Amino acid sequence: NTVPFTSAPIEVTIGIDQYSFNVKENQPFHGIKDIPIGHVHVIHFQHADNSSMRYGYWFDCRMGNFYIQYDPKDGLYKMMEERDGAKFENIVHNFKERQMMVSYPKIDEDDTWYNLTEFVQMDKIRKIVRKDENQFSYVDSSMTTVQENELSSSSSDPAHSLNYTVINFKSDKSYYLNTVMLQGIFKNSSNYFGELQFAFLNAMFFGNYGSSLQWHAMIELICSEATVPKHMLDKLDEILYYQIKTLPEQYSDILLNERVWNICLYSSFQKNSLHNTEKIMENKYPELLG
Repeated sequence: NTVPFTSAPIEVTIGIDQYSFNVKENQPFHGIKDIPIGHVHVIHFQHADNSSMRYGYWFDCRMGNFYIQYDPKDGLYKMMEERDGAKFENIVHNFKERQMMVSYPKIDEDDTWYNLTEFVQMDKIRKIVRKDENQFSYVDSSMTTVQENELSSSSSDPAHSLNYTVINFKSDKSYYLNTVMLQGIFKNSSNYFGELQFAFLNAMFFGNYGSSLQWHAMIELICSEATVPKHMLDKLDEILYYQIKTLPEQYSDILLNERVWNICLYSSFQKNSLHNTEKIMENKYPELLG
């Protein structure tokens, strides 16, 4: 499929999924062509002025035709759905502006993006990023989570808050909550893997700190188990492998937690349960062992 751009009036680093590039202010650009038919994609933006806040839009080309048009009032590149299909294809399939588009690289033998978004689906994202008026979902670098807001004395609306699954580790009520999740996860853990990956992606690309904590809280949820089903670990280890594989070679004190990782070493000591994960960890990060 194809996600066209109305214009590029402001210099901004325009990216799609893992890949990213930068457009110039007042530079001829009409969109991104030859987008691979996937299940979940994300297109982000990063202004040259502000190199801290990154905003993007999770979407799926299969459930509608989407384009990008700049808004002078908000000063942000907005995604909008084109309901009139006949008008959309006439804009896209026109010959003159298809040369102003950038072609999505043929993934070929590489399977990077799929291994990171294998369990991530839009109907799940819609339940995390609260919005129903649109088929896409706006996620910002500065966005807080529901758990993060209730922790703070201040408060934020659930719409602008990342409604991740709140996980607690203490020590009356709410103690039986964790054991019910673990049992539920042990069969048909799509929501878990999906949320794990999605929380990782927001933390990695957008730099969402709350998403970084959530990712660690979900890793800690399983790594705190001495005995967990093998079918779970074989997939988890693989999932955690490709995630660590995209992390920068230099030790990132903020993005990954040392305290949490040390308890995974204790958990995975029977196979080891996280064989492939530990392998790339010791090759990329020569830090002390647990």
